[PDB]
Amino acid sequence: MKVEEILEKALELVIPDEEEVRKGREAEEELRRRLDELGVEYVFVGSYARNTWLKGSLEIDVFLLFPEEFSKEELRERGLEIGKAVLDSYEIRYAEHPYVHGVVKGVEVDVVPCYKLKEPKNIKSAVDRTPFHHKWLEGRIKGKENEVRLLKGFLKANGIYGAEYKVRGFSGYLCELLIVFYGSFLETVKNARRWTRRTVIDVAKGEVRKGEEFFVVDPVDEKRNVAANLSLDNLARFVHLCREFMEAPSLGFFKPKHPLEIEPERLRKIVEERGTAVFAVKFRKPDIVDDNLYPQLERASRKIFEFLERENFMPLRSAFKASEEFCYLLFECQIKEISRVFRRMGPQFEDERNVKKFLSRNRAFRPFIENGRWWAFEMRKFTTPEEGVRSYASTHWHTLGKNVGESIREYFEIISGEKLFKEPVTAELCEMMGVKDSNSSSV
RNA sequence: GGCCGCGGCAGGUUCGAGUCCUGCCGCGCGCCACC
Ligand SMILES: Nc1ncnc2c1ncn2[C@@H]1O[C@H](COP(=O)(O)CP(=O)(O)OP(=O)(O)O)[C@@H](O)[C@H]1O
Ligand SMILES: [Mg+2]
Repeated sequence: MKVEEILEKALELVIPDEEEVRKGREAEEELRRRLDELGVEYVFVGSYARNTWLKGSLEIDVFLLFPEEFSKEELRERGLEIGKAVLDSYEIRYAEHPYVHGVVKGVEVDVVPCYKLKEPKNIKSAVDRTPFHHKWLEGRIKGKENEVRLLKGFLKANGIYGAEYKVRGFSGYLCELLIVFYGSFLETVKNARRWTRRTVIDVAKGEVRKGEEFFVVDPVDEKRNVAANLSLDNLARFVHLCREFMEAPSLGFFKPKHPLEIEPERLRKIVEERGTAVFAVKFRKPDIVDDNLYPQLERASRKIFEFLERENFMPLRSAFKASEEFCYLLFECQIKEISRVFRRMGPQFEDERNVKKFLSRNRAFRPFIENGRWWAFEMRKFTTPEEGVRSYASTHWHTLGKNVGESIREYFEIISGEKLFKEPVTAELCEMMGVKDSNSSSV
């Protein structure tokens, strides 16, 4: 359990076994075979072309390079055409930039179209940097392949690996750049401890400077932030892990933790013990790609959260879950119930024109003077968070994100109490409430 | 699809809204995710 003895045992988890590598090379051999027959200009990129892919996470990426003059429509129609021709079984589901996800001799293959650029300054597609990424990295990353795998494994084990909106973490390319800049996994951990939200890491200049935000400058484009989608919270979650790790190294930092089945009874006691209002918004999952869904669940969850605050229900945290058929928006509030009366502010006693208008309004109770101005008692239209959210989600469905809001329009329901705990949201609830010992890394 | 802006224009809430909530339109090949 010394710092180096643990990195040894951890390499056994992040390094692909030779049986998997062989499967990769065989699929690569057949992939090159089919591509050459089509006479298309291509290149192998990604974690496979640099031998930095994690054990069990084998995926081959193949870029097809087309002329610059090609329309975005022409890039798509030709890219997919080649893709489908090369893959055994394929599947086309993307958010913006078209590509073909499929299989070849049993390995994951992605056939991505892009523009054959010279100098990637003002890229035309979103992925035009990826070939230049590989050209820059192949010569510098050599020998350090396992140092990347330790970092990728360290992050993946703590659920902050991936730049996708489902994660808002560290892209696989960002990890490689960090190894080139620090030299080893251990040197990234040591230094990361003293990162701040202002940290700038310009790899191309071998410099660390201060800035407006966290910013890892892309060697290929000095305007591009490689860590653009890394949330501030996930940045923090990473820094915290590094301080903990150096303070007390362990193999558990590389073991993937998984949720535990919590009894609906134990959960009922925890919420009762807290005396909070725990409820969820349930609706049909819109049939869209994850990268459109999660930004919208974030928005919807926030709009309702903000609503609960200004309505004085004092919300603690928000959360959401996406099962296969349904989406859930969870909320916890300190106020299970509020009074119906509240005090609305009136005008100062001086200017009677406004006061006369104010006191003319028919109210159930008599208004009063306080510290020099008039006040009135008025009634709330709802007295619980559940009743409030029912109203907001009903009327303001449209502001909760395009697809989520339209799905909430057609149907939603507020689930509370024991009926909630029987829903696929236990894991999310335990995280939200800070429930202890609802996780394990047992194999 | 989400996000950040420069503008706006109306509508709602209110004694009172450039200031809180909402809708619509313009313009930055604006940024990010899908590799
Ligand atoms: N969000 C992002 N930011 C910067 N570059 C990205 C990126 N997503 C993809 N890329 C580029 O596309 C290449 C491969 O992308 P992916 O296959 O999706 C992850 P990877 O690099 O293969 O690591 P991984 O297989 O361990 O997940 C990367 O080398 C990178 O150059
Ligand atoms: Mg890959």
